[PDB]
Amino acid sequence: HMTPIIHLKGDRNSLKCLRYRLRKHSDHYRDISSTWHWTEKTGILTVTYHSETQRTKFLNTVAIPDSVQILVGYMT
Amino acid sequence: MTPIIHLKGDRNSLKCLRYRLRKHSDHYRDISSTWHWTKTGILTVTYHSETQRTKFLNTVAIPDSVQILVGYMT
DNA sequence: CAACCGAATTCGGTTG
DNA sequence: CAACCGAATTCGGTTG
Repeated sequence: HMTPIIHLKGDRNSLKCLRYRLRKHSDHYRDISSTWHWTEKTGILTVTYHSETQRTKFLNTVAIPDSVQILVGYMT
Repeated sequence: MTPIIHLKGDRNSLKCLRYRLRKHSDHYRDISSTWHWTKTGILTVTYHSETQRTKFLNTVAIPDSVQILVGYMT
């Protein structure tokens, strides 16, 4: 139960519009979260993956705006 | 990873729960907004420590309509 | 890549 | 514990 993920951080509307784009080819990830945040003016997009291979591909072929920050990690 | 808990349930139900959780914020690090994966909602609660999370679970009141899930993240 | 559109959703806070 | 309330935010899709 160690899921590979990444956290995309940046403007809330920006992350939302990005999600829209990431979801055009939903085969490169398991699922994407709604645009959330901690209760900070920035938002957060959570993306999970079925495997290191799937996540690895995503990071090699998916364009993330320089405005968005990328954080690689895991959850349970 | 950081010790956390995911609280699943009605989204408005969760929002109101977070409001309440803030009354005893001495036993948790931070609480997230009400989110979901793209009818039910999710609240993510992080903790300063493993023991802090335990004291939270045994002190805070979680609605039977809200599933509690222990885990780690980031 | 994100500012923008109208609408549905979520927010803190209240009330019962 | 959450239906409710007024008000702010977030949403999917569009557009430049």
